[PDB]
Amino acid sequence: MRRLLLLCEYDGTLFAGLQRQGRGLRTVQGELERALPGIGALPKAVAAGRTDAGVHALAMPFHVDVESAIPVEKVPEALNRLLPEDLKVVGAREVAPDFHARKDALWRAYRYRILVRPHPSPLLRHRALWVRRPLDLEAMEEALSLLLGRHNFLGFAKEETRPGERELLEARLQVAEGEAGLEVRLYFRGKSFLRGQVRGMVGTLLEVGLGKRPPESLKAILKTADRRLAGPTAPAHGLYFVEAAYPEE
Amino acid sequence: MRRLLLLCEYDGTLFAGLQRQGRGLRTVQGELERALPGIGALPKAVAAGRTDAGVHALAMPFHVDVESAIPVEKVPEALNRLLPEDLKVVGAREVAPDFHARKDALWRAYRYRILVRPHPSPLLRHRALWVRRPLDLEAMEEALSLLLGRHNFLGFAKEETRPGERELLEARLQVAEGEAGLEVRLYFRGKSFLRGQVRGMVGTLLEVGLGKRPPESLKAILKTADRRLAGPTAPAHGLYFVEAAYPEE
Repeated sequence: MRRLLLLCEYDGTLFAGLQRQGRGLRTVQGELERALPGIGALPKAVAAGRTDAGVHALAMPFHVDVESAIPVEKVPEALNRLLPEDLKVVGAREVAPDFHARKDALWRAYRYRILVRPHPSPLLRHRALWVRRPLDLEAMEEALSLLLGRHNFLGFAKEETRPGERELLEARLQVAEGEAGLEVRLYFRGKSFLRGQVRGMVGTLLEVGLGKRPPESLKAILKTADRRLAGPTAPAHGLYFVEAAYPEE
Repeated sequence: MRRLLLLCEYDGTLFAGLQRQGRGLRTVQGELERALPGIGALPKAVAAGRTDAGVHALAMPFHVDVESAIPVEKVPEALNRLLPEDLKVVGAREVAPDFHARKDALWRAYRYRILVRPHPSPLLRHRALWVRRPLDLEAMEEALSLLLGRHNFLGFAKEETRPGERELLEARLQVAEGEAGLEVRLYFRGKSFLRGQVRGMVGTLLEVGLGKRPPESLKAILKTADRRLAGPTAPAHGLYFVEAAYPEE
């Protein structure tokens, strides 16, 4: 009837992930679908992607179909009265009846935040990875550059097996000296990502930043695509799905 | 026996306040004193100030007495293994056995965060005051200016019995366009503050920013020290105790 693109922000700490999983488990998709009826929409939400348990989102897109006559500009506010405090709709747009949040996406962007300081931070404990040791940003930037472009990224995926060639469009490191302390931010942009990939890339880069054979080691993992050569997956609370882009119309 | 000056950071949302309040409530003092014996210290902590339920601190000073031989360098880590996830020591320094965190403070600084944006922010729901309507930033600065200097701030106070005269050294607005929206930070620094004073000044300022008689109306509040004229107290989650300064002696 009317199909809308909903942008959602969520604190993923108290969710078992985005995808609805059954057996009572609390999920982002589950909670958005639980509230769609309240606005005259079918209880079905198709997401642009999938976030693991604990990972956050700034503007995760979902398309939904509303039977009702609610004006678009009224949808966020209305769904927000119904949604829990850790998941809110921060935008809505009328799209083509044809629109598909997952398939029509040009690209997806993620951001990982590391907070470098002598002591843990109660204020940012679920928002950034606390790292006590000094970090070698130069070694990290040289490894980051190895990841750019067309590669088989399976060496960084998780329970992933599937056709692994992806093309990383962007992989940059930013240091922003916040008050809660100094932060190192890793940004990644690509059409799509393997499941677990970003957290995978981040854990090995972190190893680079401390001590772990130089950026050089990342060429083997990209070449062979052998998971046992990467480092451990970075914790979920420092990861954020930033946004997805779609072609005009 | 040594007297140490501890600096603590805490997420105030799951605390009834800083000082003990009985009634079996969880407070910052309670939890710190709970941990202190694991370091061979007397289970007593005196803070530089007070924070209501929900308000935060980046560096709240506390003085404690340690009996053990523990090196100053090691107490933040030792206390942190024992403390809850929402409260940690981020600094420790030996001082005079005669040092008083509250009485010897030259000044205290506070910061309040307002985030102006169309929709709520689940990620910053316990860190900034969400405000939808734009803020007359001009009026707020005019009002802020009327607050600087020596006055009887009891009109901004709540349940205080001390002498109302204080000297507000700094009172400034800082706006930054940010990723989560427009960040409006209010900063205050004075020798000391009355109970509820900072939240009352912030609450009256929000009214100005939104539509409270002009900034002028704060004159009446300072002259008469009548709290009946002040605005509602500001929600706690946007307030942060930043730091305190002591004399080098």
